[PDB]
Amino acid sequence: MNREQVEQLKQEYEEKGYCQIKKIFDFSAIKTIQKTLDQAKQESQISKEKVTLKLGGIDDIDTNDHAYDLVKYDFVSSFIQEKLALLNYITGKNLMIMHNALFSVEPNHKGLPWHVGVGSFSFTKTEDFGASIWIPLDKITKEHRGGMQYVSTKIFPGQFYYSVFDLHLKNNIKWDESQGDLNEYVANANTIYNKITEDVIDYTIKDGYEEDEYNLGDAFFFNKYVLHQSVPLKPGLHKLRRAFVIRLVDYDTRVDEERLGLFSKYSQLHSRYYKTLPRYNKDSVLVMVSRAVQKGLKSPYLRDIPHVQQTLAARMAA
Amino acid sequence: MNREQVEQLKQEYEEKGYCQIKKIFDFSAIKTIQKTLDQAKQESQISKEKVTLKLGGIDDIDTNDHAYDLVKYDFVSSFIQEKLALLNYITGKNLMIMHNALFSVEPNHKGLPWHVGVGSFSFTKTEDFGASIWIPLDKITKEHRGGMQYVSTKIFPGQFYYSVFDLHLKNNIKWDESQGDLNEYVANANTIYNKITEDVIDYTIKDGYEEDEYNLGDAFFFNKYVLHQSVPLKPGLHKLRRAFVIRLVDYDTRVDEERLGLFSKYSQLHSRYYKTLPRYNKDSVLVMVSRAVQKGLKSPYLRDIPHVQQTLAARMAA
Repeated sequence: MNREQVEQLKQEYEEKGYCQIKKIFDFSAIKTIQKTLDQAKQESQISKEKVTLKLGGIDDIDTNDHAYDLVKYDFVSSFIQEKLALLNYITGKNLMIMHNALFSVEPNHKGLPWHVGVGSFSFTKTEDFGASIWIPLDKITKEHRGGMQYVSTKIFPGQFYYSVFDLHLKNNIKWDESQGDLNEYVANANTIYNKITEDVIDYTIKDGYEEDEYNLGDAFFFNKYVLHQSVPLKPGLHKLRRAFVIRLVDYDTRVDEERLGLFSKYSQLHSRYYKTLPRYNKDSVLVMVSRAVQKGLKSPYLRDIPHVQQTLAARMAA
Repeated sequence: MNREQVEQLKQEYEEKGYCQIKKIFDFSAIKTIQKTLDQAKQESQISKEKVTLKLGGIDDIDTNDHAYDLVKYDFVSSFIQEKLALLNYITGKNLMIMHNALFSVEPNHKGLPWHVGVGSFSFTKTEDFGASIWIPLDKITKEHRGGMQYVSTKIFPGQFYYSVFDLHLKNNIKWDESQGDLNEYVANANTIYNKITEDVIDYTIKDGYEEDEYNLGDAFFFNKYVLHQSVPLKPGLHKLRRAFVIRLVDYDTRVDEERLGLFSKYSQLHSRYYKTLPRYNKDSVLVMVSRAVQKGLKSPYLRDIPHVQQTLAARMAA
């Protein structure tokens, strides 16, 4: 790339926790992602419950697509691996391709609410690394928006949010028949997580958030402590805007068996009360990890999980 | 000591982040602290503002005495240094005596509200070790209470509270004439800190807290992430109950110039608006550190501060 630009990118990420990377992918790569993911999407049937559980069962998720792991590590590596160098550099870490997600919003929808990566990186240790590449598959413009807003970790150091969240989850799990509707309980529980409302977030960050425009081929890179949300799409441009999102970890990122168990317990409890059937894409990262943990782990590191270890070369820089 | 007891202490601290240590001091030592501190207390004139600033300007501080560094490191060492070995063991750290405080409450006062050590260890980095010894100078009984309540870090991991507080502090410091009375600004500001009310704390911990009885000679030992508060003193026993508190760090604990700076800016802003004159006991640790930092630090480590370095042996285990 430019070299001077690659230096500004490193610099920015080091200050904010994130950076917009312009023209990192080519229109051919974008197109292949559009087709592959459209096809994948057409085959499976997917609910709003696993994206809801991930952000704490709060049920202010207003997206259209919220699909996890529609495509495998090998498809992703195919266009991502040649980029891991730039990212490893920008972050000074050693990045592994892990799981992914497809999100879409229709005009006049809230999409995702303010949040940090505590849902996305639930099965890993809070203090171990995590970052994401958000690839918009539909143009984000000044007049129609529908993009994202994001806040410098300088202004809002999201790491603390992970603890508040876990306290909230621990409370979810204390739910009872006697308590009434599960979702209503979870939503009016007087936890700390529940006091942190959009009014409070706004008061905390003021106008410190940023919101950029994106032509196809641009992407947004951000660590798991960046507070971010979807912005509503104004009508008259896209019937639907999609983003494909790649989750990355570090060579040394370890599994957090404890948070993992909390989620399973909450998920379990929820689907039992609501008679629902959570479906997970064979080769979902979450399922793979859950099993390595339920067998018992020989090591703390993700890299040493059988399947990850076998496919490791494809997941990391060349 | 017992040996089998010392293992139950180390064990308990490893789970809860604290432990009651029975009969760790002798009545003779207690009497010396009582006398020394009463003389020291009698000499100076002390206000409620520096303890109000230390818990974020929230003005729910209901103590009688709230005096920092009435006595120097050498007095403290004189009865503490022979104990550092037991603490060093329990915590697997290598402790340095630093600063101290004296708190007292009259009957039917709230004393200090739920808090962590974020005010007390303001000038040190969050992730660096901190702990305290709380020595009741007046008996704490089941019938009159007046002691403390404390929560296991397993139930309330208080490290997250440091960022929440820092966010609040940052807001404090954006205060403005146009905003009206500073203290009301700080207390009604829609920060996350202000959202965590006693109700929220109660909902969070439930009955997880503990509250022990204390004979003179007993002490309570806890790291800076343990949530704790004063319990009201029922009348008919003490006119006033005092506690002397010793603050400890690790050999490798570092200064945090950034928090230190926020604190001074808020302190300064406060004394300006209210026309007040903060007084600091000569050889206050806060002032000693503030000066090193203002001159510019050669090292991040507290131990490498010049006054600390010179007096380092008095501060650590034999």
